[PDB]
Amino acid sequence: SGPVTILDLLKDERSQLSIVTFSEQLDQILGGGVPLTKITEICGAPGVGKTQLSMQLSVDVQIPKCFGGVEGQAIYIDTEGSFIVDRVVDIATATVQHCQHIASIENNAEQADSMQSLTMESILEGIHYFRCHDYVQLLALVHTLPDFLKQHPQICLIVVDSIAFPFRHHFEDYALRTRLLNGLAQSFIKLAVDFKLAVLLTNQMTTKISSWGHSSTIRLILYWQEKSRYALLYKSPSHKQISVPFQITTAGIRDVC
Ligand SMILES: Nc1ncnc2c1ncn2[C@@H]1O[C@H](COP(=O)(O)OP(=O)(O)O)[C@@H](O)[C@H]1O
Ligand SMILES: [Mg+2]
Repeated sequence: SGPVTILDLLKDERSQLSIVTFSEQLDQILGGGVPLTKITEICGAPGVGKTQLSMQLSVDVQIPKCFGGVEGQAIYIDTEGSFIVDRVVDIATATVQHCQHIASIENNAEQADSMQSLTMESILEGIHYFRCHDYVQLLALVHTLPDFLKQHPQICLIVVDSIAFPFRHHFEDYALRTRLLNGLAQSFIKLAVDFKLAVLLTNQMTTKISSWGHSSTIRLILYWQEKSRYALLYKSPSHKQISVPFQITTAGIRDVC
């Protein structure tokens, strides 16, 4: 066996893991969380929490190994604007607090070493943000990612928030529209596999009232029912459609309890 580098061995180990949501209920229906090497899709109407969950995932991928995490970094591709930097602060801060609790309680002198470096700021530093304003910019950026990711093997998650927004307009040539959309999917599948990371795509079209999606291994639909929030597992390897409750808090995505 070999030659492999120790870096190759670390990436194969990560390959196996999932990125927690901070909702025990979301984690259960996802199989432990958002899986690496796969594309996961979050659908729902405006205000359901696509971006909140995206941001929660971008923070969570950075949780250290000694707290059960992936300990990777994130790319966040924003195609819509109206990004609130202060939300990522709130979320990051609560994830730091949560690990500080485990390190102090149930005591390990290497969790105290990680706490040295796991701050709200180090979490914001580990998220690489790009703004795209149209589909052509988005296509050009994705073409550029193999390079970015060679320079940044820390990257374990790529968010595109949202995939649908730059395709919401009429194309004259419809055959071109699907070509381009089937190509992005294949580009995303390729990255997830060759760079051993999760691709997380946000989408408006599929709501709890509603071709593409074939490439997504998991599709979650986030919606409202009465006065609470729910996530439906709409597509998964098990093929069983379970809805679980969740809430959004200043800390981020949490269980209802
Ligand atoms: N600090 C906060 N505490 C609790 N809920 C929040 C907070 N900030 C935003 N929200 C909730 O998050 C929602 C916005 O979710 P967002 O992820 O932007 O939706 P979208 O699916 O359109 O991306 C708002 O409806 C509000 O209900
Ligand atoms: Mg949003």
